[PDB]
Amino acid sequence: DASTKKLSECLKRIGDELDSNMELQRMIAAVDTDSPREVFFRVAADMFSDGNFNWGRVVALFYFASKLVLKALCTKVPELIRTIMGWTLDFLRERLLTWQTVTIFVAGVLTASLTIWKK
Amino acid sequence: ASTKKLSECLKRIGDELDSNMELQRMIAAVDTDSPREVFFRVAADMFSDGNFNWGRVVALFYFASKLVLKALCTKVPELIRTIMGWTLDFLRERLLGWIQDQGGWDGLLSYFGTPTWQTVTIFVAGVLTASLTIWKKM
Amino acid sequence: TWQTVTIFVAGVLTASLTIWKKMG
Amino acid sequence: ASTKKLSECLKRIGDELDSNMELQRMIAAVDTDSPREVFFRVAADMFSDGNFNWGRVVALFYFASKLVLKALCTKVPELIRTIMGWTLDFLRERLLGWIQDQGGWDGLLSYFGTPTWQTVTIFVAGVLTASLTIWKKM
Amino acid sequence: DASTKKLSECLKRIGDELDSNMELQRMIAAVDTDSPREVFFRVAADMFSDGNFNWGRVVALFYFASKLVLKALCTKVPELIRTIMGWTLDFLRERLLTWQTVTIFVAGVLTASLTIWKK
Amino acid sequence: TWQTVTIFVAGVLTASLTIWKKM
Amino acid sequence: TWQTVTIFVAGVLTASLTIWKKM
Amino acid sequence: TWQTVTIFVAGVLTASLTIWKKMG
Repeated sequence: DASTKKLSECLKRIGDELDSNMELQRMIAAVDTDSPREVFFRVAADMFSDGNFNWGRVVALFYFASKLVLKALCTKVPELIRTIMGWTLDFLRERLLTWQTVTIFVAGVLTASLTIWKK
Repeated sequence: ASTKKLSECLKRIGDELDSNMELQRMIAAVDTDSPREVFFRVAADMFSDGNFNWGRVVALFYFASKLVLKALCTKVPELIRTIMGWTLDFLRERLLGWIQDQGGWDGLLSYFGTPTWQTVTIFVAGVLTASLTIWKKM
Repeated sequence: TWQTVTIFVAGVLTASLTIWKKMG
Repeated sequence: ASTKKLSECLKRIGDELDSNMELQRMIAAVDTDSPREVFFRVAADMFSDGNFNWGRVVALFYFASKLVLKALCTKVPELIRTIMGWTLDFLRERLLGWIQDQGGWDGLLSYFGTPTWQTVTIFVAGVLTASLTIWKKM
Repeated sequence: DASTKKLSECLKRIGDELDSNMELQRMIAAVDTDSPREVFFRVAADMFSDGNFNWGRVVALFYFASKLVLKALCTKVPELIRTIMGWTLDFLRERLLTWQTVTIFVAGVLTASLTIWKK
Repeated sequence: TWQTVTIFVAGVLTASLTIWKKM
Repeated sequence: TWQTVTIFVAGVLTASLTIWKKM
Repeated sequence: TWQTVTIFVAGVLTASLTIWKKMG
């Protein structure tokens, strides 16, 4: 209980402190112009050059990568959606290859709809 | 140099985290029998104000990781052991299969002409065995 | 094939009437 | 009959949920400006005892769904609108593309011999237009 | 605040009540002998035969399906793992087709390891 | 099962229209 | 970048052994 | 190709020494 609360506070301090580090933020803002993957690996190599593996070091890398993926996704929603849809559709085509009667019924339904819409 | 700067910043941030020994005394004081409960209660208090900083999420990830390792250390759970055993055995089956179909270690690197080669692979192996099989024991 | 035409016309009827209800 | 039994049970369970009007007055009283804050605070209280029943998770799913619909109803957010618009436009592009490559509605169902055909597709369309274009207006 | 708490309690009542419904539980236990997908769709058709769509009805179906997937996964971990691994590997093979030097180094490393292990 | 199919398709259609109008 | 590669492979190897021994 | 043999031997050395440290 009390210990739980204490831990809660300590961890909150840490998170709030990483996300409100102003200068790291300026760095992160221009972390890389249109080439994030390479920058991430460069930073990774830089930090683990000492040879001292640490879970703490892993967490920071995780944080940086999340930010990168976030900004990229927000800016590439068209691309993302398009590509996902394409994958799904291609699979369906090849793989999808009483059934017949249901197909006929659905066809009729769709036909009527488009006609009414054009009208 | 900008990459250098960022890297130093990040490493300072992480190492402060792993050297915070108060935090380690608090991760190592939790009951072993009920870790999932404690994890879920901590997350609840952490997101009470509703604020959802991603830095907060990473702290929870750190807590969860440490808890898992402590528990897995005393006892690899039975199904974990099984799943792990099976995955290791599946890897032995596919990998050894091809590695045993392309030829073997020596047959593998023959793609690039000139060493690496069998003569070398066999010499190195012999040396290792010669040194490991007898010298170490005696 | 009267059966199949019937099924298709049923689909058309279905659609038309559904749309009618929704618009009304 | 066992399937029948199960189905009745499930439907009673769900309809009691949608007819619980106290619950609906409480989902419709939340501030529209801060939905995620209230959602995250409710989940926190719900999982305070640590108990993680899957029935509890489904209730949260119900709460989240209702909240989303209320908000989306007043205003389809701009990026939602864009994403939706784009997905609709992508579907128009691929679907119309093939549906316009295999031939069209009539060309589509020709896979199965005997009606459905084109003469029928054109007669039905004409009837629809004839009835919709003029009769409805006048 | 208070309203939040009230909602919390109401929703808890519901969940605890669905999961502790003893007879539904017996039903769910033998819901189906080795053929869950078909039973799920049968139940779906049964419930939505009235024509009254309701989000509440959807939630119950979701609950049933979760239980089904749960029991199946627990009982088919070997199969699951194997198939996932297979997919991943097949993709890697075809797709994976200085690089060379790193490959040589890793090869050397692996060779030594197996030898030491056999020893 | 014809009752089932009809019901399902009609539902999809109604859902489509509602969302479209909301947009 | 040779320092990088060596470090990385060695790490993987050490991790493997630790888990194996724990098992 | 002496270079490549050298790289391979370096890998072998690496592995051997790593395992040695871990066992010791």
